[PDB]
Amino acid sequence: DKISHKIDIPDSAWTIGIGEKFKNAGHPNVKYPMIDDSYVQGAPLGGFGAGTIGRTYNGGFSRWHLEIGKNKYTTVYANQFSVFQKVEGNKDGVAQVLYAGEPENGYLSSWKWDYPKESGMYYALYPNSWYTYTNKDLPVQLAVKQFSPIIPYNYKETSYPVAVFKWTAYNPTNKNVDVSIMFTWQNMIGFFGKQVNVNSGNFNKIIKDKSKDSEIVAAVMGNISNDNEEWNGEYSIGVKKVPGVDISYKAKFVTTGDGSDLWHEFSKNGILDNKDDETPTKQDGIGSAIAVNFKLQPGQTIEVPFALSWDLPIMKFGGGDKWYKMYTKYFGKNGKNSFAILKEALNNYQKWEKMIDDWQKPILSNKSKPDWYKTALFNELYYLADGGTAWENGKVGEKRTNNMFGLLECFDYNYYETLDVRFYGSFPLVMLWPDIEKQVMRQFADTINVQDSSEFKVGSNGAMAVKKVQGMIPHDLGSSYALPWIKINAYDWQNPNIWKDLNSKYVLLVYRDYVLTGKTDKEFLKYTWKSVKTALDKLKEMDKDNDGIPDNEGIPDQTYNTWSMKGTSAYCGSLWLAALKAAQEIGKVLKDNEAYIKYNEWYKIAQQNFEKELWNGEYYNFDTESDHKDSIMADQLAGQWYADILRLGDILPKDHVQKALKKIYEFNVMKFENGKMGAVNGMRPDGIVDESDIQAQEVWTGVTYALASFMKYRGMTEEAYNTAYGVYKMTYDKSGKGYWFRTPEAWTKDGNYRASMYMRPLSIWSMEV
Ligand SMILES: O=[N+]([O-])c1ccc(O[C@@H]2O[C@H](CO)[C@@H](O)[C@H](O)[C@H]2F)c([N+](=O)[O-])c1
Ligand SMILES: O=[N+]([O-])c1ccc(O[C@@H]2O[C@H](CO)[C@@H](O)[C@H](O)[C@H]2F)c([N+](=O)[O-])c1
Ligand SMILES: [Ca+2]
Repeated sequence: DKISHKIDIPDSAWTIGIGEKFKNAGHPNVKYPMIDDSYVQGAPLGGFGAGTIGRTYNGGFSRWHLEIGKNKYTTVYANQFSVFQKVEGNKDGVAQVLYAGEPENGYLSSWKWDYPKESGMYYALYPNSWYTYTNKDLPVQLAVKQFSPIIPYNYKETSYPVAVFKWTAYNPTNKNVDVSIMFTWQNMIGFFGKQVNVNSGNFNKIIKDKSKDSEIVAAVMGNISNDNEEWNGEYSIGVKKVPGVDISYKAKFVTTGDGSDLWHEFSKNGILDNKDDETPTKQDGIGSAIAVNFKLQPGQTIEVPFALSWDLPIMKFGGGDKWYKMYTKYFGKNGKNSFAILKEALNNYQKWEKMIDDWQKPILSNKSKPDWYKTALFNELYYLADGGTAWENGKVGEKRTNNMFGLLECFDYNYYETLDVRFYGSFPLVMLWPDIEKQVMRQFADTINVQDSSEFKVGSNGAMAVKKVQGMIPHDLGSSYALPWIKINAYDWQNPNIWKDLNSKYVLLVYRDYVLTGKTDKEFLKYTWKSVKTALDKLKEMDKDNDGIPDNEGIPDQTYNTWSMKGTSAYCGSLWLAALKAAQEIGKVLKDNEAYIKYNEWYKIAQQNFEKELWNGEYYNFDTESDHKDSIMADQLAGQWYADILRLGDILPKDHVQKALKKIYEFNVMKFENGKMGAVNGMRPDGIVDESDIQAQEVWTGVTYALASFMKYRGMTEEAYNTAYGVYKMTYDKSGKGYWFRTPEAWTKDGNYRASMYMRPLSIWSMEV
């Protein structure tokens, strides 16, 4: 490896060998069908709300999130980079697709597949990833840096459906070598959203944009239809000329054939035919190719940028609604703008690289933090783009000031903005994209007094319930299978209108968003204040026994949706206490004296009773009425965790909080698989895991990262990082279970998982507060 020195990969990048087999991989541990796309994954490309594309460490474009809200894992084999090399003096060169695999059927059989093992590495530090190619049959060593411009405090480039591929080529040998790099791409119009004739009308055109000191050559892969539908739009690939390189292209090769129309050209001398052909296809799949060819002298380096864009302006959800995607604000809505997007990327990628470096640098440069922590911190952010992210710029045929936003819980449970989970998962948004965060919270505020008396069948018990009760915060803002932002509470397995954590978490999120954006946004507090008061007042009505605390009902009525709490729980009770303290503080800011007094009174009573009912001398009991009420819950003091972040002070005594956290580390971490796998949710006082429900026996990745942040704030530095390390290890390390770029909600002691690609572990960003 002589190419790594010519590029700048951070030491904290996650690494794996190209073509590496992973032996230890985990699988779903539930009885029902669950997504398992394997460990062959990578950092995604694509902006927020753009649709994303997962290019794996093997080189394939395989995890397709272009249909917003859907996860489709299939390798589109025509989508590749390939290389040709010929040493000056040899009669023949060699050509190789840079993919560690081959197609399953006979399409593209002419291409040179099966990039060999032990011949290159993949690196990732989201939003960047890299591949290096160090192959005994490729005298010129190559690397590529690939990324999309995901930039904190930037709502423009961050939305773009674009990727850059910045290639570096170096000749360490003593002979001249002719080199070509070729990008192939299938015209994927009709890959989704088209019910018949999936390739019909697809056609490819070549754009040559020549001006002074700029030449861009691109293929635009579109359809003859000017219809405005979810399926229609354009893909583009292309390259920017640099000194010493020539560009060639092929506008149309058949992807549903043996590929030799293209490959006979590329494998000869790495130069394509420059054949334009705008003939639309009927049944055949078609694709385009863009190549560069150059001669490298001994010791010479060259850099050349390629790019990929996709202009698919309309997202459709299963309930029938069609919306424009965010990026259309910047490029238009007609679906004929892929070249414009590509050109912007090819002309500005160096600036974008520096913007990414500028935001990553303060963390990367902090030599007090271990590299493993940085690996997880940055790479967990993959989910902000890969979580079915929806970000609208108008309903098709409808303009508003704001752009509604939603992130999925996960794909197995297809619910946008599950608030009980976003309590943990939304940290990166408040810290790095606060205008999105505040928009989402205003969406929730607007739902508070919505009443929908239509009934639904509650899946767990068969009872009928009102869809949405006035004064109750919704569990979620809909499903991609139905009507995001329009039909809320798509979750129907239980009734969200009786949950005991939604209303408190809502208030805590509101106050969090004020505090972590500088305690200056009074307008945000004003917008949300009525909903905050309503939320707390409604929750107070669920106190059955007049102890001042809402009662859990002995069935699941909070985020641990199969683990029943009864009476006063540490979890919901502590959240309630913190939410009351937050509302007091908002009351002071807004000069609402009567609210301040009321919530102060409720707080003092509830605090006294919480302590009496639950403090046992060592920790806070799980609850007051369950069979295993004395279990040690990892998340028992979630309200105090948020109170620390919100600078609300001690809601419980410092000594008792310290004792409880030490107990949790000693038991839930250190007595669970030697503290190498995170914090198990429930442990009995005898040091055996609580077996009352599956969720008690699970480590929740997002709960564990949040607990690590709580320990860190309380000065338990070693315990904090040791706790978080188990989650990092399981996700990323060779000794783990292979969950990189698909961090699950949970695993059990065997390492097997539930719900890959999960919102909650974004909570690792609470460790940066
Ligand atoms: O000059 N050539 O080497 C060559 C070879 C195959 C060619 O055509 C190829 O034929 C294969 C066998 O029917 C099909 O599977 C491919 O789809 C087609 F590209 C072409 N061509 O039509 O461009 C040229
Ligand atoms: O998920 N959301 O973004 C969202 C927002 C407002 C929503 O609700 C809307 O709220 C407005 C302001 O409170 C009211 O004027 C409308 O009557 C109501 F439809 C809903 N919803 O009714 O399901 C959902
Ligand atoms: Ca009570």
